[PDB]
Amino acid sequence: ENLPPHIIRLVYKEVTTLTADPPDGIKVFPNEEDLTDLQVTIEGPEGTPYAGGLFRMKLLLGKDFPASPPKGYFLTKIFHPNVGANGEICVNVLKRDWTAELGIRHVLLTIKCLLIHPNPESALNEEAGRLLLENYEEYAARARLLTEIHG
Amino acid sequence: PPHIIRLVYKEVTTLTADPPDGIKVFPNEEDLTDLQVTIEGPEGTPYAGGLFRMKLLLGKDFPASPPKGYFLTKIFHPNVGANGEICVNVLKRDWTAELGIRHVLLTIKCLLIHPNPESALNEEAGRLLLENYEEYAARARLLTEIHG
Ligand code: NA
Ligand code: NA
Ligand code: NA
Repeated sequence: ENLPPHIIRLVYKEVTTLTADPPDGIKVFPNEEDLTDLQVTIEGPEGTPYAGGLFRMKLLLGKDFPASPPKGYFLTKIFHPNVGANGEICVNVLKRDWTAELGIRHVLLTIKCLLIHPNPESALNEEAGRLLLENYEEYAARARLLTEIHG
Repeated sequence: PPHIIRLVYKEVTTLTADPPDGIKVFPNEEDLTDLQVTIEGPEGTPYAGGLFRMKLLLGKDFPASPPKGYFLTKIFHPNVGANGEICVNVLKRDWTAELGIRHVLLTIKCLLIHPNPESALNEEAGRLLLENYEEYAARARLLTEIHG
């Protein structure tokens, strides 16, 4: 696991809370064997090109969590300015205004909100970023089509 | 406007009974076309700890178009104009007439986390976010201290 013992206890508390009282459109599926590898699903919000899809993702809690944010991957394929070719979520997404008081609930809200409002100024998917900024309806069409297949 | 009154009533009932996290609605039966709301500034943003009062103005062409939104709490945010008006182009993105007040409110809450400076109504906040993020955040946090 490689987390300080009181951090493991805080993570256990938080994930157990998120299983019992999940945020809207988010589900967490903890594995008690390893709480640092967290499977999550986020519903694509209505009013976005991801509407109707279920987006599987993984959070990896590194040894410095929560001084540092976790790493996040989309396991569901997605056409999103801030999601790289291997599914990695752009590190500035979670680093911006990150403090050690933040946890998994914050990460998950930040990622869900990123589906509504990408940040194309820092696009890892340069094609998706350019389309969003320059021809929004074409970005949306491409993201919708991939959601139809993969979500 | 009759249709507006009918539509707002059903959704407002659900939003009062089962509000989204961080969001509260305060309907006034006298006029359901003008809807007062609060949104908690999310943690992990320059708005953290603030309570943001806002209102929606539902026009006669709702839900073909999104409602107009205003922040009533003063805010330093790329997508919020001098008079508190919330950028219409942002609320229009992927808008269709099956959408309602819940989507609008989630869209605005999530805009506090991820501004869209490419369409900044507040040119200074948009430029600072892109070119001097720490100054943007400092300015927004200081205003949240006073107004939130
Ligand atoms: Na939007
Ligand atoms: Na942010
Ligand atoms: Na953005």
